[PDB]
Amino acid sequence: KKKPLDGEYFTLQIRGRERFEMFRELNEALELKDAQAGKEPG
Amino acid sequence: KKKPLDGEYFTLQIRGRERFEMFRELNEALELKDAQAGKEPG
Amino acid sequence: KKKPLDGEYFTLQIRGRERFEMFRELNEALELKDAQAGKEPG
Amino acid sequence: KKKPLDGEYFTLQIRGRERFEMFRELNEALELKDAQAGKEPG
Repeated sequence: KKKPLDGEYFTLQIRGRERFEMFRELNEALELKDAQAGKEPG
Repeated sequence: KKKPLDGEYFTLQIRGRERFEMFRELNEALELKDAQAGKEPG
Repeated sequence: KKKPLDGEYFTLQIRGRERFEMFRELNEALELKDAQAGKEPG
Repeated sequence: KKKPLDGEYFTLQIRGRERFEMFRELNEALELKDAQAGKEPG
C-alpha cells in the first residue's frame, strides 16, 4: 500500500512495559483524530 | 541510587512535532510518580 | 442507536482552565474508539 | 501554604467507570508537577 509522507517522525523511550501499553493507547487515540480531519466537516 | 533493576525499555514513533511535545509531557509525568513509589504513601 | 446500556457516569474536578481543555481533548479521544468497538477490528 | 490564588475550577463528565480511573490518574499526575513549580527547576 505504501502510505503518503505524513508529518515529521520523532520517537520516545518509555521505561516499564506496563506504562508503555498505556502510552500506546493515547498514540492511537490522536492518530484516529488526525484521520477524521480529512473527513467531512460533520 | 535512582533504581536498581530498571524496567523494560521500548520506544514509540510519534508523528507530528506538535503532538510530540504533548506525549513527552505525560512521559515525565508518570516518571515522577514512579520516584514517589519509594516511600509509602503519605 | 448510539448505545443501549450506557456505562456508568462519574465526574472530575479539573483545576486550571488551560489543563482543562487538555483533559477534555483526551475525553473525546477515547469516546471515538468506543464507537469503533461496534464493528470487528479491520 | 499550598497555593494563594487557586486556578479556575471546571468539571468533566467521564462516561464509563474503567476509563474514569484512567483520567483520574492523569489528574493527580499534572497536579504533582504543579507543586514542583514552586522551587526553580533542578
